[PDB]
Amino acid sequence: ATLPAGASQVPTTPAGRPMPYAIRPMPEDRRFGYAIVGLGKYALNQILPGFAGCQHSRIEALVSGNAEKAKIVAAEYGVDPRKIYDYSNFDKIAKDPKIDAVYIILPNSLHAEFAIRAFKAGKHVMCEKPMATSVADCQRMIDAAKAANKKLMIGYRCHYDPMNRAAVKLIRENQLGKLGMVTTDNSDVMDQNDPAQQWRLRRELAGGGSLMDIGIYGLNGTRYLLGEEPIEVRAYTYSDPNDERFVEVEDRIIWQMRFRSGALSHGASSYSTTTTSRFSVQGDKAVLLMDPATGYYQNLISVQTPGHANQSMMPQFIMPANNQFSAQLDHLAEAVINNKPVRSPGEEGMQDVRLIQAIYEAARTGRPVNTDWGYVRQGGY
Amino acid sequence: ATLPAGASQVPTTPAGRPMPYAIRPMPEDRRFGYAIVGLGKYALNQILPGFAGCQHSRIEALVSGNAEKAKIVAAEYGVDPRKIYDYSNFDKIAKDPKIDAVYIILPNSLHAEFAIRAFKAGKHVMCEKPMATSVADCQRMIDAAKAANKKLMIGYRCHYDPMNRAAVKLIRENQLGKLGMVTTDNSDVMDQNDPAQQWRLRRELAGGGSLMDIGIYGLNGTRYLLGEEPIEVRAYTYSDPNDERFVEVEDRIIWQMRFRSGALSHGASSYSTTTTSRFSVQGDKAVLLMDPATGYYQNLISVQTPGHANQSMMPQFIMPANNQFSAQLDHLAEAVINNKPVRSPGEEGMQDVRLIQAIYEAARTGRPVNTDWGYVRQGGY
Amino acid sequence: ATLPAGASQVPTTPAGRPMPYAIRPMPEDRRFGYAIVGLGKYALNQILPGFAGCQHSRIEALVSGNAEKAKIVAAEYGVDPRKIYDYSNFDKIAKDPKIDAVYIILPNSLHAEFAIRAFKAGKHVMCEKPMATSVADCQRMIDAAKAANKKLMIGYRCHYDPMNRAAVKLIRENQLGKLGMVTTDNSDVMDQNDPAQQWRLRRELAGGGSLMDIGIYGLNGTRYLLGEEPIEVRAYTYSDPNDERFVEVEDRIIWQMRFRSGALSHGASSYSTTTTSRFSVQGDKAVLLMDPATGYYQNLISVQTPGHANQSMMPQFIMPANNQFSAQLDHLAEAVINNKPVRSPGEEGMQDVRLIQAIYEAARTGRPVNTDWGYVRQGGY
Amino acid sequence: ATLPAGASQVPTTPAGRPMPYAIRPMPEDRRFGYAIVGLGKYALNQILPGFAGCQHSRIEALVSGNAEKAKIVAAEYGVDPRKIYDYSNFDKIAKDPKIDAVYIILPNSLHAEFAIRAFKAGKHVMCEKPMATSVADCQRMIDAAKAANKKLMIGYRCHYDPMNRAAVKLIRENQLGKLGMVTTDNSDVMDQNDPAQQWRLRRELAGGGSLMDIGIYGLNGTRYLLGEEPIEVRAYTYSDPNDERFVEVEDRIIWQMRFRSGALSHGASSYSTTTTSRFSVQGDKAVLLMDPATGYYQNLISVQTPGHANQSMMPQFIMPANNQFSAQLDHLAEAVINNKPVRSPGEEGMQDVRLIQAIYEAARTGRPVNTDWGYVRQGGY
Ligand SMILES: NC(=O)C1=CN([C@@H]2O[C@H](COP(=O)(O)OP(=O)(O)OC[C@H]3O[C@@H](n4cnc5c(N)ncnc54)[C@H](OP(=O)(O)O)[C@@H]3O)[C@@H](O)[C@H]2O)C=CC1
Ligand SMILES: NC(=O)C1=CN([C@@H]2O[C@H](COP(=O)(O)OP(=O)(O)OC[C@H]3O[C@@H](n4cnc5c(N)ncnc54)[C@H](OP(=O)(O)O)[C@@H]3O)[C@@H](O)[C@H]2O)C=CC1
Ligand SMILES: NC(=O)C1=CN([C@@H]2O[C@H](COP(=O)(O)OP(=O)(O)OC[C@H]3O[C@@H](n4cnc5c(N)ncnc54)[C@H](OP(=O)(O)O)[C@@H]3O)[C@@H](O)[C@H]2O)C=CC1
Ligand SMILES: NC(=O)C1=CN([C@@H]2O[C@H](COP(=O)(O)OP(=O)(O)OC[C@H]3O[C@@H](n4cnc5c(N)ncnc54)[C@H](OP(=O)(O)O)[C@@H]3O)[C@@H](O)[C@H]2O)C=CC1
Repeated sequence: ATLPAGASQVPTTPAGRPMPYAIRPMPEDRRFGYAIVGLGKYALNQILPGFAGCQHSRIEALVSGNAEKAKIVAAEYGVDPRKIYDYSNFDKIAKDPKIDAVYIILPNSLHAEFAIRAFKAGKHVMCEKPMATSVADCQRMIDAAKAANKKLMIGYRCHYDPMNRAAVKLIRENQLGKLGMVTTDNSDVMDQNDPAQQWRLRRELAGGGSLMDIGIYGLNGTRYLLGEEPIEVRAYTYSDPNDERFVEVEDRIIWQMRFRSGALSHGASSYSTTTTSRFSVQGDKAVLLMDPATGYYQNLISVQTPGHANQSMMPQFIMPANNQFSAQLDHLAEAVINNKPVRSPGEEGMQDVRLIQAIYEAARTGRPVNTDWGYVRQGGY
Repeated sequence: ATLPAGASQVPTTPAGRPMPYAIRPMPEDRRFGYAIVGLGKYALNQILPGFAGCQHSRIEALVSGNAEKAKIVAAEYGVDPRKIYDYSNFDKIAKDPKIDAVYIILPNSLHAEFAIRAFKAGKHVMCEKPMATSVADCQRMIDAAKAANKKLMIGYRCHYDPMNRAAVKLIRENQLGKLGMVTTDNSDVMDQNDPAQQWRLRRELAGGGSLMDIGIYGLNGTRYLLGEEPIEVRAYTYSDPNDERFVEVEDRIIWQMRFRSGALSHGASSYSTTTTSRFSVQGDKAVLLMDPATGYYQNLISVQTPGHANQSMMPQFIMPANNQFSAQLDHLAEAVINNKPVRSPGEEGMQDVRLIQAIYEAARTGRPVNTDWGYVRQGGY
Repeated sequence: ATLPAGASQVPTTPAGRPMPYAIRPMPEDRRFGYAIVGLGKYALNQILPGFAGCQHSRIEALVSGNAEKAKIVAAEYGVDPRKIYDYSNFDKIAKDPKIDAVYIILPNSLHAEFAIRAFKAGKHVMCEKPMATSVADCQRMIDAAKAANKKLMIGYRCHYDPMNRAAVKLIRENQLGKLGMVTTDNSDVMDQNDPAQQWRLRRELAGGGSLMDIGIYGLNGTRYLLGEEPIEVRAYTYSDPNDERFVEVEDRIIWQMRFRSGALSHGASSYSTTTTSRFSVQGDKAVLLMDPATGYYQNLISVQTPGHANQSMMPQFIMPANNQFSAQLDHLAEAVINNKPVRSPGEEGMQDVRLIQAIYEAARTGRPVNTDWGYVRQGGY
Repeated sequence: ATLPAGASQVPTTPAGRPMPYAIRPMPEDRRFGYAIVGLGKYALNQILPGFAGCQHSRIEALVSGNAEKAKIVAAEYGVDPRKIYDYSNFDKIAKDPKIDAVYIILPNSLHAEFAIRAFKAGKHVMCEKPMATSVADCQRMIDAAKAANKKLMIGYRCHYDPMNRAAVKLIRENQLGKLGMVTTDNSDVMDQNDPAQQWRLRRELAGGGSLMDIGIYGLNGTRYLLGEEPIEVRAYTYSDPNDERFVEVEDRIIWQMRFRSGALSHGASSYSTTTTSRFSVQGDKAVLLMDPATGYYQNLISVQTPGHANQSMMPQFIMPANNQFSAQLDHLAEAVINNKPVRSPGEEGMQDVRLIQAIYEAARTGRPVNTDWGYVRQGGY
C-alpha cells in the first residue's frame, strides 16, 4: 500500500501549482459594458453588486439625476467620473462605443421613454419589470428595438434563477403528472416612508398596485411553471378606503385563470401583509411547493407525495450555477455575442402587461375577460 | 452526595408501585354509548378505531344495510350481535337506554332524515360533514334536535385537533399581527373504482363536488383561523367536459371571500390533483403555514418571518392532547354529561352549507353573492 | 360523457354497501392472549394503549403488586377481575390456557426471574429491554425458553417501526454508498421525583445508567443500520460528583466502535440533557439523518446530498404500516401461530447486554475491549 | 382619505432621488490592501471572489509560483501586472507601502514560513487554518508579530459567519439551559485526483489527516459554542490499510472531550464519507442543531424541544450581515484602523494546534491527555 503518484510528487518546498478545480462560477472576461440608468433601491442593493459575480459584464457608465450620489457610487464601483450621465444628456451615450447596452431601473412609467430613447442611441436595452405602464408603450419599445436592430430584454431574474429553473425542469420531466391547480402569493408590507415605495403609490408612475409590482411574479411564474398561456381570466381587488396608502393603487387583488390544457390557477398579491413568496403546482402524481419561491436569496423547493417531501436548494460548499442577477446580466451580453434571441424578450414582458390589464378589467367589471389572443412564448419558458 | 429518598426507598424485590406519570391521555370510563350508522370508509378506517383512545365513549350498536359486514365488524369491536340494526328497524334504538347517541356516517343526502329519526328516537346526534345537502334540511335537523331536547353535533374533527387549536391560539395572541390574506387548498385524486367515491359523483347523493367534500375544510378553516364570517363570496368552477367522473359534480372550483375586518381569502378544492391540505394566514407581523393543515395525522405548522421558520408538531414521546377523532367523540359525551353546548353545533354545520350554496351560486352566475346574514359563532372559534 | 357503472348503480335510498378500501390496518382477531406484568409508566402509557391497534393480540390478564391500581386498570381495559395476579401467585397462570404469553415490563433486575417463571408456567415471553442486568441471566432466560419450547422476544419496538425499517431498506439498497461513519445520541433529563425513574437510579435494579436505559437505542440502531456487529469498543463516562441522581449509575457516557467492514461509530447517552434521539449514517454517496430517530411517534428521516434533502415520514391521511407498539405485539403472536422465529429473539437482547458490559468495561479501564465473539443475526437486521 | 405627502410630491417626470434604503451591506471605502499568497482552490473559489463584497478591503497584489496563471488572475481581478510577486522575491513586498497585509493560503507546512517572513517585511498577517504544523511554529509566528508589532489573524471564517454567530448568541442567552453534550461531524470524500487534495495526503505538508483539515471545525466549534476550553481529551483513529489515500494521514478519527463546566463532547472527521457539517449542542432546556453548520453557504440552525423546531437562516430578500468571507477580510482591516485586537488571533489558532496534537497523542497512546493548560480566549469566543 503506497501513496498515489500525485501526492508523492508534491514538493515539500514552495512551488507553483496548476489551475485549481472550479466548484463555483469563475470570472472569465469583461467584454460587455452596461449603462445603468436609475440609482434606486434595486440598482444599488441587488444589481450593481451583481456585476462582481458576472463572467461577461461590467459597469461602464451610470445615469443619475442626483449628481452628488452618482459621484459617490462611481467611486465605490470605480466607474469613470467623466462617464456620469444625467437624464438631459442621456442621449449622448450614442457617442460612446464602449457602452454596449443600458439597464433601465426607473419607475414603471419612465420605462418606455428611456427604452426607445436608448434604442435611438444605438444601444441594447435591458428594462426592468414591469415592462411598461401601457400595452401600447410596450409595442413602441419593441418597434424601437426592431428599427435599431437591437436587443430588448426585460428584467425577469426568475428566468435565470437556479431553483426556479430546477422547478421548470422537474415539471417538464413530468414528476408532478398532469398539471391542474397552481396557487401563488406574493406580499410585502408597504412603507410610505421608504422613498422607493412613494412612486409605487402613484398610479400614473406605477401603473398599478401590488399586481404590477409583485403579483407579476405569480402571474409570470404560473405561466412558465405550467408552460402555457391563460385563455380566460377573472379577478377582484379590495383596499381599505381609510388607508392613505391605497388611494390610487390597489393593496391586494386576487385573480383566477384557466389555461388551454384545462389547468386552473388562483393567486394574489398584497401590500398590507408580511413577506410572502410562495408558489404551489398540483399535478395528479405530486405537488411542488416553492417557498421561498422567488427570493433574492435562499430559495427552497419541495416535491410532495404522501409520506415524502423531497427538498432542493443551493448546496453548502459548491455553486453549480450563477446567481439570478449575474446570470441575468451576462445572459443579454452573451445573447449579443452569439447572435442569439434572449429568453426574456420585450414580447414576453408585453404579454404580462396585457394579462395584467385584462386582470384589472376583470376586477373592474366583475366578468370573465378572454385572453385567448394567440401569444406564443418564443424559445420556450 | 447520597441518593434521594425516592430512589433509596425502592424495594429490590417484586413490589407494588404507584400510578405512573401520565404522558398521554389515559382511559377513564365508557359511560357514553354510540350507535354508528353506516359501516363505510371513514367509519371503519377512522371512527371505530378512534374509540380506543376515548376517555368517556364506547360503541354500543351498529346500523348497517349489509348484515354480513356488520356481523364481522361487530365481532371485531366486541359489539353484541343483538345490537345490529337495519336501516328499516333503525327507529327501535329508542327502546335501548344504553344507546345515548348515534353517529351518522352515511352519504350526505341521507344525513338529515337519519338525524331526524334519531331525535325522534330520543337520542343525541353526531353527524358527519357536510351537514346536509340543502339549507332547509340543516334547519330541519336543528328543529328536530330542539324538539327532542337532545344535542346536535357535526363531525368537524379539526375543531379538536391539537395543531389546529394551536394555530388558532397563536393567531388570537396576535403573533401574525393584523390578518389580511388567507390561502387554502384541499385536493385528492378522485378514483371512481373506490366504492366510497361512487356516491360522491352523484349530485343527488353528494349534494355537490369537491367543495362539499373537501373544499369545506378550507372554507371552515378560513373562518376559525380568521375568527370571523365572510360578508361576500365570489367563485368560478371548471371540470374537463370529457371526464366521466365529473358529469354531475364539480372537480375544481375556486372561491375568494371578503370579511368584515377587511381580510380577504382565496381558496380551491380539487378532485383532479393529489393530496393537498395547505392553509396560509398572512398578517402584517408574520405568516402562518399549515401543511399538512388538516391531515388525519402528522399536521405541521410554521410561523414565518424573514430569516425564521418556527415549526410546531406533535412531540415524539409525549402526547399532550388526545387525537382529533377520540377528542371529537368524547366532546359530545362531555357536553351532555356536564350539560354544556358543543363547539360544533348544527348551526355551525348549517353556516358552512349556506356559504357553500352561496359559492355555487356565485360560480353559476359569475356574480358576487352577499353573505352578510348575521351568523354568530356561539362559544367562539 | 356519462357516469361510470359504479356511480350510476348506487341506490339513492338507504342501502347496504361493500367493505370499504382499507387505508390503515384493520382489526382481524384477538386469538393471542397476553398477561401484562408490571402496571407502570411504559405499560399504561404505551403498551396497554397499543393493544387496540393489534390485529391478533389481546390483554387477557394483569400481574401487579398494587391491587388497587390493577383493579382500576382492569376495569379500564375490560379485563376480568378474576384475572389479576400477585407477584407471589404469578406461577398459577399455568392453569389458564387462555394465557398464551406474558409481557414483562418490570425493572431490569427482575426481567430474568419472571421470564423464567413464565416459561416454567408454559407461556411464551415478551420481555422489555434491556433484556437483563447480567450476561449470565440473559443466557438463563434463553435456556428456560428452549427448555419449555416457548418463544422468547425482547421489546425492541424500533424493529417494527415503519420509519426505522424504511431507513434500513434504503441503506441495503445502497442509497448511501459504502458506510463509513455512524453517529448516535439519546438523551432525556432525569427527574428523581418521577416514580418510574426511582429504580433507574439504583444500580442493583437498573443494572446501569443512561447506556442501559436509552443509549441502547443508539447501540442497537447502529447495529441494524450498518447490518453488522462491532469487533471492538472504546468508551468513557462522566457524571457530576455532587449530583444526587448519579451516585450509583452513570449520567453521560460516550462509546465508539469499529466494525469488520471498516465502518466506525461514535455515540452517547445522557440523563442530563433534554430529549434527543438522532442517528446519522454517513456513506460515500449520501448521508442519512434520523431525527426523531426512535420516537414513540413522529419519526422523520432524510437522505442528504449537496443541494438536496429527501425527507420521509408517516403520511397524513393513510397509514401503510401499523404503529411500532401494535406491530411488536402482533409479531410475537404471528410467530407462534405460523411457527416461525421472531425478529427480536433472546439472543439479540443478549448481544446488546454483552456489548454494554464491554462498553462499561472499556470506560472503567480506559482500554479498548475486543467484542469479536461471533454473534450472528438470525433472519437479518 | 388622501395620499401621503411623500407619494404626492414625487414628480411624474425624470428627476433625481435621495440615497435608497440599505437592505444589504453597501460598499464604503477600499483603504486596506491585501497581498494574497497562494492561488489555490480556496483562494480562487472563495477568497478573491470574497473581496467584491468587502467594505474595507481590496486586492493590491497576489503572490504565485505559477506565473502564467498569476497573469490570468491579475487580469480578472484587475491587479497591477507589475505587482505579481513570486516565492523568491516575496520579501520585496516590504517596499510597497500600499500593501498593508498578506493572506497566506498555502499548504499547512508552509504557513509558518511566509508568516514570519511577511512579518519581517513589515506587513500584517492573515494566515489560513490550520495555523501551522507544529505548536512551536505557531509560537514563532506569534513572536514575529510581536517583534514587528503587527497583527496576526487566522482564517476562522466561522468566527464571522452570521448563523454561527446567532448560535453563540442564543446559547449565551441561555436558550438551551445548562450545556452537557456536544456532537460534531465534518466529512468530505477525498479525491486524490484533485491537485488541492494531493498535499493533504502528505504528512509533512499537511501535518495530519481529516482532523487538521476539517475536524478542526468541530473542535473549534465545540469550543466557541460551549464558551470554554477542554481540560481532558481522548481519541481513536482508523483508516483502511489498503486505501492508498491514507498511507501517511488519517482518514477518520473520533475524539471525546471534557470541560471544566462538566460538559462533554464527542465528534469526528472523515475523508471517506460524503459532505457532512453538523453540530449538536445539548442543554437541559433545549437542543441546538446546526446543519449545515459551517458551510460556505446555506447554513441552517434549529432549536428543538418536544413539539417544536425553531429554525433560523439568512433571509430571502434582505442581508442583515455580510458573508463570512468579506466579514473576515474587513475584520482584520478594521482591527488595524481602530487599533483593536482581532477576534481570531494567532494565540487562538495555536490553541487548536495544541489540542489537535494532544488528540493525536491520545489516539496514539490510547490514554487520556490532560489539556488543562490555562489557555484563555482573549476577547471571548
Ligand atoms: N426584478 C426585481 O427583483 C426588482 C425590480 N425592481 C424594478 O426596478 C425599477 C426601479 O424601482 P426601485 O429601484 O425599487 O425604486 P426607487 O424608487 O428606489 O428608484 C427609482 C430610480 O429611478 C430614478 N428616477 C427617475 N425619475 C424618477 C422619478 N420620477 N421618481 C422616482 N425615481 C426616479 C432614480 O434615480 P437617481 O436618483 O439616481 O436620479 C431612482 O433611483 C422598477 O421598475 C421596479 O419594478 C425593483 C426591485 C426589484
Ligand atoms: N371528517 C372526515 O374526515 C371525513 C368525513 N366523511 C363523511 O362521512 C360520510 C360517509 O362517507 P364515507 O365513509 O367516506 O363513504 P362510504 O361510501 O365509504 O360509506 C357510506 C356508508 O353509509 C351507508 N349507506 C347507506 N346507504 C347508502 C347509499 N345509498 N350509498 C352509499 N352508502 C350508503 C353504507 O354503510 P352500510 O354498508 O353498513 O349500510 C356505507 O358504507 C360522508 O358524509 C363524508 O363526507 C368521509 C371521510 C372523512
Ligand atoms: N421500549 C421502550 O420504549 C421502553 C421500555 N421500558 C422498559 O420497561 C421496563 C419498565 O420500566 P417503566 O415502565 O418505565 O418503569 P416503572 O417504574 O414505571 O414501572 C415498573 C413496574 O414494574 C413493577 N415492579 C415490581 N417490582 C418493582 C420494584 N421493585 N420497583 C419498581 N417497580 C416494580 C411495578 O408494577 P405494579 O405496581 O403493578 O406492581 C411498576 O409499575 C424497564 O425494563 C424499561 O427499560 C420503559 C420505557 C420505554
Ligand atoms: N477556511 C476554509 O474554509 C478553507 C481553508 N483552506 C486552507 O487554505 C490553504 C490552501 O489550501 P487549498 O487552497 O485548498 O489548496 P491548494 O492545493 O489548491 O493550493 C495551495 C496553494 O499554495 C501554493 N503552494 C505553495 N507551495 C505549494 C506546494 N508545495 N504544494 C501545493 N501548493 C503550494 C500554490 O499557489 P500557486 O500555484 O499559485 O503557486 C497553491 O495554489 C490550506 O492551509 C487550507 O487548510 C482551504 C479551503 C477552505
